[PDB]
Amino acid sequence: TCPFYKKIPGTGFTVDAFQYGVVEGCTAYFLTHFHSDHYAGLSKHFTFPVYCSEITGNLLKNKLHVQEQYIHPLPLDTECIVNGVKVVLLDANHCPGAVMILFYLPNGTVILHTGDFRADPSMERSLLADQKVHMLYLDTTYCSPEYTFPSQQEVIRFAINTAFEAVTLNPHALVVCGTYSIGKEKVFLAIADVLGSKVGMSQEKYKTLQCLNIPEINSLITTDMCSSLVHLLPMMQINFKGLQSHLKKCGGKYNQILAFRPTGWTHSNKFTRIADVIPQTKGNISIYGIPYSEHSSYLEMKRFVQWLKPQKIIPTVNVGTWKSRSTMEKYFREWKLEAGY
Ligand code: NI
Repeated sequence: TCPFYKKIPGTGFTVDAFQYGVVEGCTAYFLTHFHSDHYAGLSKHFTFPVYCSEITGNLLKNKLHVQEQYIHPLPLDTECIVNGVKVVLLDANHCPGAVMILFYLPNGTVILHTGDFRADPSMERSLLADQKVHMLYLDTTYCSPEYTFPSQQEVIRFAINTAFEAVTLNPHALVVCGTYSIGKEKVFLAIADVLGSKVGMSQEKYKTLQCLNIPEINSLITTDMCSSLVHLLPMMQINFKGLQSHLKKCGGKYNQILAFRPTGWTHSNKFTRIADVIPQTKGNISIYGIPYSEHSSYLEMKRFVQWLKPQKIIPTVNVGTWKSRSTMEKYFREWKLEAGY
Protein backbone atom coordinates (compact mmCIF):
# COMPACT_ATOMS: atom_id res chain seq x y z
CA THR A 1 0.00 0.00 0.00
CA CYS A 2 1.11 3.47 -1.08
CA PRO A 3 2.42 5.62 1.76
CA PHE A 4 0.89 9.03 2.59
CA TYR A 5 3.96 11.05 1.61
CA LYS A 6 3.56 9.87 -2.07
CA LYS A 7 0.03 11.21 -2.33
CA ILE A 8 -0.93 14.80 -3.18
CA PRO A 9 -4.16 15.72 -1.24
CA GLY A 10 -7.00 17.26 -3.19
CA THR A 11 -5.91 15.62 -6.40
CA GLY A 12 -6.03 12.36 -8.28
CA PHE A 13 -2.20 12.43 -8.18
CA THR A 14 0.73 10.33 -6.87
CA VAL A 15 4.50 10.90 -7.12
CA ASP A 16 7.05 8.09 -7.62
CA ALA A 17 4.40 5.41 -6.67
CA PHE A 18 4.68 2.59 -9.23
CA GLN A 19 5.39 -0.43 -6.88
CA TYR A 20 2.02 -0.54 -5.11
CA GLY A 21 -0.19 -1.88 -7.95
CA VAL A 22 -3.28 0.16 -8.86
CA VAL A 23 -3.50 3.03 -6.34
CA GLU A 24 -7.15 3.70 -5.43
CA GLY A 25 -8.27 7.05 -6.86
CA CYS A 26 -5.07 7.82 -8.82
CA THR A 27 -5.84 9.37 -12.25
CA ALA A 28 -2.19 10.37 -13.06
CA TYR A 29 1.15 8.99 -11.85
CA PHE A 30 4.04 11.54 -11.83
CA LEU A 31 7.64 10.38 -12.08
CA THR A 32 10.32 12.81 -10.91
CA HIS A 33 13.42 11.09 -12.44
CA PHE A 34 14.76 7.84 -13.85
CA HIS A 35 16.33 6.24 -10.76
CA SER A 36 15.27 2.65 -9.82
CA ASP A 37 13.95 3.24 -6.25
CA HIS A 38 11.61 5.87 -7.85
CA TYR A 39 10.49 4.05 -11.03
CA ALA A 40 10.21 0.60 -9.26
CA GLY A 41 7.26 -1.21 -10.80
CA LEU A 42 6.99 0.39 -14.24
CA SER A 43 7.32 -1.93 -17.34
CA LYS A 44 5.84 -2.36 -20.86
CA HIS A 45 2.54 -3.55 -19.30
CA PHE A 46 1.75 -0.31 -17.41
CA THR A 47 -1.57 1.21 -18.69
CA PHE A 48 -2.08 4.48 -16.74
CA PRO A 49 -0.93 8.00 -17.75
CA VAL A 50 2.66 8.85 -16.64
CA TYR A 51 3.64 12.50 -16.42
CA CYS A 52 7.39 13.38 -16.52
CA SER A 53 10.09 15.35 -18.35
CA GLU A 54 11.00 14.76 -22.02
CA ILE A 55 14.30 13.06 -20.98
CA THR A 56 12.57 10.79 -18.45
CA GLY A 57 10.05 9.92 -21.19
CA ASN A 58 12.88 8.92 -23.61
CA LEU A 59 14.22 6.50 -20.99
CA LEU A 60 10.72 5.06 -20.21
CA LYS A 61 10.14 4.32 -23.90
CA ASN A 62 13.62 2.96 -24.78
CA LYS A 63 14.85 1.28 -21.61
CA LEU A 64 11.66 0.05 -19.91
CA HIS A 65 9.53 -0.21 -23.15
CA VAL A 66 6.61 1.66 -21.73
CA GLN A 67 4.21 2.26 -24.62
CA GLU A 68 4.13 5.66 -26.15
CA GLN A 69 0.40 6.23 -25.66
CA TYR A 70 0.81 6.26 -21.82
CA ILE A 71 3.84 8.65 -21.76
CA HIS A 72 3.04 12.33 -21.22
CA PRO A 73 6.17 14.51 -21.42
CA LEU A 74 5.90 18.15 -20.19
CA PRO A 75 8.20 21.11 -20.96
CA LEU A 76 10.00 22.75 -18.05
CA ASP A 77 9.20 26.17 -16.69
CA THR A 78 5.76 26.12 -18.34
CA GLU A 79 2.28 26.26 -16.72
CA CYS A 80 0.40 23.08 -17.86
CA ILE A 81 -3.14 21.78 -17.00
CA VAL A 82 -3.30 18.05 -16.02
CA ASN A 83 -6.77 16.61 -15.17
CA GLY A 84 -7.99 20.07 -14.31
CA VAL A 85 -5.08 21.13 -12.09
CA LYS A 86 -2.28 23.64 -12.96
CA VAL A 87 1.26 22.17 -12.64
CA VAL A 88 4.79 23.32 -13.41
CA LEU A 89 7.98 21.19 -13.74
CA LEU A 90 11.28 22.78 -12.57
CA ASP A 91 14.87 21.54 -13.01
CA ALA A 92 15.92 19.64 -9.78
CA ASN A 93 19.75 19.89 -10.32
CA HIS A 94 19.91 16.09 -9.77
CA CYS A 95 20.53 13.67 -12.72
CA PRO A 96 19.45 14.33 -16.37
CA GLY A 97 15.70 14.82 -16.69
CA ALA A 98 15.12 15.12 -12.95
CA VAL A 99 12.35 17.54 -11.95
CA MET A 100 10.60 19.26 -9.00
CA ILE A 101 6.77 19.58 -9.35
CA LEU A 102 4.66 22.64 -8.32
CA PHE A 103 0.97 21.83 -7.88
CA TYR A 104 -1.66 24.67 -7.71
CA LEU A 105 -4.57 23.05 -5.88
CA PRO A 106 -8.17 23.99 -6.70
CA ASN A 107 -8.71 25.36 -3.12
CA GLY A 108 -5.71 27.78 -3.39
CA THR A 109 -3.08 25.64 -1.58
CA VAL A 110 0.34 25.52 -3.38
CA ILE A 111 2.55 22.37 -2.96
CA LEU A 112 6.21 21.89 -4.08
CA HIS A 113 7.51 18.28 -4.37
CA THR A 114 11.32 18.43 -4.79
CA GLY A 115 11.76 14.85 -5.94
CA ASP A 116 15.48 14.23 -5.50
CA PHE A 117 17.41 17.59 -5.68
CA ARG A 118 20.61 19.49 -5.04
CA ALA A 119 19.41 22.87 -3.83
CA ASP A 120 21.08 25.87 -5.44
CA PRO A 121 20.68 29.70 -5.06
CA SER A 122 19.66 29.76 -8.75
CA MET A 123 16.37 28.20 -7.66
CA GLU A 124 15.57 31.43 -5.77
CA ARG A 125 15.00 32.98 -9.36
CA SER A 126 12.90 30.34 -10.99
CA LEU A 127 9.06 30.55 -11.01
CA LEU A 128 9.24 29.76 -7.24
CA ALA A 129 9.98 33.44 -6.59
CA ASP A 130 6.44 34.59 -7.58
CA GLN A 131 4.30 32.93 -4.89
CA LYS A 132 3.81 31.32 -1.60
CA VAL A 133 4.18 27.54 -0.90
CA HIS A 134 2.11 26.02 1.85
CA MET A 135 3.48 22.39 1.80
CA LEU A 136 7.06 21.15 0.84
CA TYR A 137 7.70 17.43 0.18
CA LEU A 138 11.50 17.54 0.76
CA ASP A 139 14.50 15.39 -0.24
CA THR A 140 16.06 15.09 3.17
CA THR A 141 18.82 12.57 2.12
CA TYR A 142 21.59 14.58 3.92
CA CYS A 143 19.55 16.46 6.62
CA SER A 144 22.25 16.53 9.33
CA PRO A 145 25.16 18.95 9.83
CA GLU A 146 27.92 16.35 9.53
CA TYR A 147 27.05 16.10 5.83
CA THR A 148 29.47 18.47 4.12
CA PHE A 149 31.03 18.07 0.65
CA PRO A 150 32.59 20.37 -1.94
CA SER A 151 30.94 22.02 -4.93
CA GLN A 152 30.58 19.87 -8.05
CA GLN A 153 32.97 22.37 -9.83
CA GLU A 154 35.86 21.76 -7.26
CA VAL A 155 35.42 18.00 -7.55
CA ILE A 156 35.60 18.14 -11.36
CA ARG A 157 38.68 20.35 -11.13
CA PHE A 158 40.36 17.72 -8.87
CA ALA A 159 39.48 14.86 -11.24
CA ILE A 160 40.57 16.68 -14.51
CA ASN A 161 43.96 17.66 -12.99
CA THR A 162 44.53 14.16 -11.49
CA ALA A 163 43.80 12.34 -14.79
CA PHE A 164 45.71 14.85 -16.92
CA GLU A 165 48.79 14.57 -14.70
CA ALA A 166 48.80 10.72 -14.63
CA VAL A 167 48.42 10.21 -18.37
CA THR A 168 50.95 12.94 -19.31
CA LEU A 169 53.47 11.15 -17.04
CA ASN A 170 52.51 7.75 -18.48
CA PRO A 171 50.85 7.74 -21.98
CA HIS A 172 50.17 4.00 -21.47
CA ALA A 173 47.84 4.57 -18.42
CA LEU A 174 44.07 3.82 -18.82
CA VAL A 175 41.42 5.83 -16.95
CA VAL A 176 38.33 3.96 -15.72
CA CYS A 177 35.17 5.51 -14.21
CA GLY A 178 32.44 3.59 -12.35
CA THR A 179 28.65 4.00 -12.98
CA TYR A 180 25.36 2.22 -11.93
CA SER A 181 22.61 4.61 -12.92
CA ILE A 182 22.22 7.92 -14.74
CA GLY A 183 23.72 11.05 -13.14
CA LYS A 184 27.28 12.28 -12.60
CA GLU A 185 28.09 12.18 -16.36
CA LYS A 186 30.29 15.32 -15.94
CA VAL A 187 32.91 13.18 -14.16
CA PHE A 188 33.73 11.01 -17.17
CA LEU A 189 32.94 13.64 -19.87
CA ALA A 190 35.31 16.23 -18.30
CA ILE A 191 38.17 13.70 -17.98
CA ALA A 192 37.78 12.48 -21.60
CA ASP A 193 37.68 16.07 -22.87
CA VAL A 194 41.00 16.98 -21.11
CA LEU A 195 42.62 13.81 -22.56
CA GLY A 196 41.27 14.26 -26.10
CA SER A 197 39.51 10.92 -26.12
CA LYS A 198 35.92 9.69 -26.49
CA VAL A 199 34.48 7.71 -23.62
CA GLY A 200 34.13 3.98 -24.28
CA MET A 201 31.38 1.85 -22.78
CA SER A 202 28.95 -1.07 -23.27
CA GLN A 203 26.15 -1.08 -25.75
CA GLU A 204 23.55 -0.93 -22.89
CA LYS A 205 25.17 2.18 -21.38
CA TYR A 206 25.65 3.88 -24.76
CA LYS A 207 21.91 3.38 -25.33
CA THR A 208 21.05 5.00 -21.98
CA LEU A 209 23.30 8.02 -22.73
CA GLN A 210 21.65 8.43 -26.24
CA CYS A 211 18.29 9.20 -24.43
CA LEU A 212 19.64 12.20 -22.49
CA ASN A 213 19.57 15.18 -24.96
CA ILE A 214 23.20 16.01 -24.16
CA PRO A 215 24.59 18.42 -26.85
CA GLU A 216 27.19 17.11 -29.31
CA ILE A 217 27.03 13.61 -27.57
CA ASN A 218 27.94 11.71 -30.73
CA SER A 219 31.30 13.52 -30.53
CA LEU A 220 31.89 12.40 -26.87
CA ILE A 221 30.99 8.72 -26.53
CA THR A 222 31.52 5.40 -28.33
CA THR A 223 31.12 1.62 -28.16
CA ASP A 224 34.60 1.07 -29.69
CA MET A 225 36.66 0.36 -26.54
CA CYS A 226 39.89 0.01 -28.54
CA SER A 227 39.73 3.58 -29.75
CA SER A 228 39.18 5.12 -26.25
CA LEU A 229 41.48 5.81 -23.26
CA VAL A 230 38.63 6.59 -20.80
CA HIS A 231 36.45 3.51 -20.10
CA LEU A 232 33.21 3.20 -18.18
CA LEU A 233 32.46 0.09 -16.15
CA PRO A 234 29.76 -0.99 -13.65
CA MET A 235 30.49 0.42 -10.18
CA MET A 236 30.80 -3.14 -8.75
CA GLN A 237 33.81 -3.78 -10.93
CA ILE A 238 35.73 -0.77 -9.42
CA ASN A 239 38.03 -2.83 -7.14
CA PHE A 240 41.55 -4.37 -7.51
CA LYS A 241 40.26 -7.78 -8.78
CA GLY A 242 37.84 -6.27 -11.30
CA LEU A 243 40.32 -3.77 -12.69
CA GLN A 244 43.17 -6.35 -13.03
CA SER A 245 40.78 -8.47 -15.05
CA HIS A 246 39.78 -5.52 -17.19
CA LEU A 247 43.46 -4.66 -17.82
CA LYS A 248 44.00 -8.24 -19.11
CA LYS A 249 41.38 -7.58 -21.81
CA CYS A 250 43.01 -4.51 -23.32
CA GLY A 251 45.63 -6.56 -25.22
CA GLY A 252 48.80 -5.00 -23.69
CA LYS A 253 47.81 -1.51 -24.86
CA TYR A 254 48.08 -0.33 -21.23
CA ASN A 255 50.32 -0.96 -18.22
CA GLN A 256 48.53 1.11 -15.49
CA ILE A 257 44.94 2.00 -14.43
CA LEU A 258 43.76 5.08 -12.60
CA ALA A 259 40.06 4.59 -11.59
CA PHE A 260 37.41 6.90 -10.13
CA ARG A 261 34.41 5.96 -7.82
CA PRO A 262 32.04 8.85 -7.55
CA THR A 263 30.25 8.27 -4.29
CA GLY A 264 27.96 10.54 -2.33
CA TRP A 265 29.23 11.53 1.09
CA THR A 266 31.64 9.25 2.97
CA HIS A 267 33.07 9.82 6.60
CA SER A 268 36.49 10.66 5.07
CA ASN A 269 34.57 14.02 4.36
CA LYS A 270 34.62 14.77 8.14
CA PHE A 271 38.47 14.99 8.01
CA THR A 272 39.92 15.53 4.51
CA ARG A 273 39.80 18.55 2.10
CA ILE A 274 39.21 17.70 -1.61
CA ALA A 275 42.73 19.03 -2.31
CA ASP A 276 44.21 16.43 0.09
CA VAL A 277 42.36 13.29 -1.22
CA ILE A 278 44.60 10.30 -1.93
CA PRO A 279 43.91 6.95 -3.65
CA GLN A 280 44.10 3.34 -2.57
CA THR A 281 46.88 1.68 -4.55
CA LYS A 282 47.92 -1.90 -5.32
CA GLY A 283 50.75 -2.31 -7.78
CA ASN A 284 49.97 -0.55 -11.09
CA ILE A 285 46.27 0.17 -10.03
CA SER A 286 45.04 3.25 -8.13
CA ILE A 287 41.39 4.00 -7.04
CA TYR A 288 40.15 7.45 -6.04
CA GLY A 289 36.79 7.88 -4.15
CA ILE A 290 35.54 11.34 -5.04
CA PRO A 291 32.60 13.13 -3.24
CA TYR A 292 30.54 14.14 -6.26
CA SER A 293 27.01 14.69 -4.84
CA GLU A 294 23.70 15.14 -6.70
CA HIS A 295 21.84 15.79 -3.36
CA SER A 296 21.78 18.97 -1.22
CA SER A 297 24.41 19.34 1.45
CA TYR A 298 22.92 20.22 4.93
CA LEU A 299 23.83 23.90 4.45
CA GLU A 300 22.39 24.08 0.88
CA MET A 301 19.12 22.40 2.10
CA LYS A 302 18.87 24.82 5.05
CA ARG A 303 19.36 27.90 2.84
CA PHE A 304 16.64 26.77 0.40
CA VAL A 305 14.07 26.02 3.04
CA GLN A 306 14.78 29.28 5.04
CA TRP A 307 14.32 31.13 1.69
CA LEU A 308 11.07 29.33 0.73
CA LYS A 309 9.43 29.60 4.18
CA PRO A 310 6.95 26.71 3.81
CA GLN A 311 4.14 26.35 6.34
CA LYS A 312 4.60 22.59 6.57
CA ILE A 313 7.43 20.13 5.62
CA ILE A 314 6.93 16.46 4.77
CA PRO A 315 10.21 14.51 4.41
CA THR A 316 10.50 11.92 1.62
CA VAL A 317 13.85 10.31 2.64
CA ASN A 318 15.04 8.74 5.95
CA VAL A 319 11.35 8.25 6.94
CA GLY A 320 11.65 4.70 8.31
CA THR A 321 13.15 5.29 11.79
CA TRP A 322 11.93 7.25 14.75
CA LYS A 323 15.43 8.58 15.48
CA SER A 324 15.67 9.92 11.85
CA ARG A 325 12.25 11.53 12.01
CA SER A 326 12.91 13.16 15.41
CA THR A 327 16.32 14.54 14.15
CA MET A 328 14.79 16.08 11.03
CA GLU A 329 11.82 17.68 12.89
CA LYS A 330 14.33 19.28 15.30
CA TYR A 331 16.26 20.88 12.44
CA PHE A 332 13.11 22.14 10.77
CA ARG A 333 12.06 23.91 14.04
CA GLU A 334 15.57 25.41 14.47
CA TRP A 335 15.48 26.74 10.93
CA LYS A 336 12.03 28.26 11.39
CA LEU A 337 12.97 29.95 14.74
CA GLU A 338 16.26 31.30 13.41
CA ALA A 339 14.62 32.83 10.28
CA GLY A 340 11.32 33.92 11.93
CA TYR A 341 8.56 32.35 9.75
NI1 NI B 1 17.73 9.91 -7.30
